[PDB]
Amino acid sequence: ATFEIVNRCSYTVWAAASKGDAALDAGGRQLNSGESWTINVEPGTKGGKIWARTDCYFDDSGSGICKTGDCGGLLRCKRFGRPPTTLAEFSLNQYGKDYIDISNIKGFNVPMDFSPTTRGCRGVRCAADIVGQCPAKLKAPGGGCNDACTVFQTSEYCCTTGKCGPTEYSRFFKRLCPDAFSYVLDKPTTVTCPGSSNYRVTFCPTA
Repeated sequence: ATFEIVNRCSYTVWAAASKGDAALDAGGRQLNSGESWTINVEPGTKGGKIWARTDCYFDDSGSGICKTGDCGGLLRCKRFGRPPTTLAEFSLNQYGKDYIDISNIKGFNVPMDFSPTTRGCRGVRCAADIVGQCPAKLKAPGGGCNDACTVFQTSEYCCTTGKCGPTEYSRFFKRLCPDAFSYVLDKPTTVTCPGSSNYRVTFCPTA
């Protein structure tokens, strides 16, 4: 499947793509404002994620640090990134269907639209000013708005027992972005697309 990753933000981001134990395609790249990066994701990929990283510094070896979404100090990510990270999530060719969603379960750093470029399903978006409105206790100094599990490490926020409800913190994310997961057991906002669809992820879709 082809994913086109587009940075419409006015600032540089470092895109990342991983399935947790491996990079997808090159795994990461710098995207200046307006740049597009096309990657190929193998059919059948389960549990892939795409995210943006902000305020990164990398040397010529591809090693460094980012203030949001850092994946072990690498430009080319092999593992998932450190919160806060708005997440585009997908599992492809699962019994004939693709499944896509956006998630705030690991916080929010950059607004995003995640849409098919082929026919047969709708896209999803979280483009509200979550960072600007973020509750004081969830604000991340490096930038972004953390989720409550990352901050407080309780069974209720992390849903550790498999039983948990919405919270004051999850409802904040849900109020601003109803179409994104706000906690582990949120009513699913997953979109079902035809198997082998292609996609575009746009950072800062309105801004």
